[PDB]
Order: sequence, then C-alpha cells, then structure tokens
Amino acid sequence: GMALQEEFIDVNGTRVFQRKMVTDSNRRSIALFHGYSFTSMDWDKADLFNNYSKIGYNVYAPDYPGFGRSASSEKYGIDRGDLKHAAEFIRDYLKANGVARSVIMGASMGGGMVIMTTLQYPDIVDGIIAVAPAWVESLKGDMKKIRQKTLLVWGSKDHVVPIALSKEYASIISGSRLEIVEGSGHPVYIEKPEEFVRITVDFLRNL
Repeated sequence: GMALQEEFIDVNGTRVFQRKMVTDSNRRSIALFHGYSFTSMDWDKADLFNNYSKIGYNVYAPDYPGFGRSASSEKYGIDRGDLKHAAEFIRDYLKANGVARSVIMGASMGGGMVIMTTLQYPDIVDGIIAVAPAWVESLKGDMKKIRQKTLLVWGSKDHVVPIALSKEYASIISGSRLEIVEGSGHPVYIEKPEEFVRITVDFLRNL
C-alpha cells in the first residue's frame, strides 16, 4: 500500500535525509525543495505526499545539505551563495533516486533553486512550482527562456519576497500561472495549506 518512507541517501558523498512516497507504476514524479527556515518535515502541514500521490505522482522531498537532518556538503553547500551548486544538487539527487525527469517545486530559497535547475538542466524538468522564489532577481534574462509550465504561488501578505516581483516574474516566464493566496504571508503551504493544495493539485492535474 502507500507508505511515507523516511531514509538517508548518498548523493555523491553527502548524506541526505529524504522523505518519499513512491510506487514503481507511477510515470510521474515531483520533488519538493524547502525554504531556509523549514525542512522536509514541514510538508506534513499540507499533507503533500498523500495529496500528490493521489494524482499519480511519485513524491520526493530532501533536506538540503546543511539543513534539517542532512550533512553539510562542500560540493552542494550554499554558504557562499552559489546557486549553481543547488542545480547540481537537484540533478544529482534525482539521479540518485533513479528519476530521469521530474516536476520540481521549491519554496523561497528552494524556489530559487528550482528556477536555477531549469536554467541549467532543462531536459530534466517536467514543470516548475515556485512559492515566492528567493535569490533569482539576477536571472531574469535567463528566466525569459523557460519553456516549462510554471506555477508561481505567493501569499497576499508576503513582505519577505515582495509581491511586486510576483507580477514581474509572471510576465517573464511565458505561460506561467500566478496565484496570490489571500490571508497568507511568505510560507503559503503552512499558513493556507488547503488552498495551497487546491491550487497545486489543479496545476499538476493539467500539466
């Protein structure tokens, strides 16, 4: 039956904690990348493993190296602000799990990471969900090139990553779906979990 597996995986020498809900029959994958302040445990609040599994996605969620339960990492660490390290991580992490292509979702820091991964390795990305992505303001000229279906999610009360950037990023990424969730600040999947699920499930169904 369906099980939430919690385990440690080696990603090129870095001991990564992950949570996953998968079955060998699914032909769809989604991987979830947390913000600076949260971990893979925090996706419990919106029950994302069960909700995405029920629409036929294999679901993977690691703690980024240096965060949560994962080891620090010279190769992947983001201490020095190298977002290309995070694109390497996401590519390598999917490969370690035997996943050739996936939808990738990121919140905040993680949203920056999934954007960068799509800019570097577009052939591995089936779609993007980015929840108020941080650290990408310098990447607009490359973001204009993204061809993947993209969902941008922002809380109406977000003052961490300005809501003005929401409308700008929605213009830059052609075909992007922008949804502003009433009554939420920056971590939408914690503060308005039901609406987060409704919107993200609808996007994924129609990908």
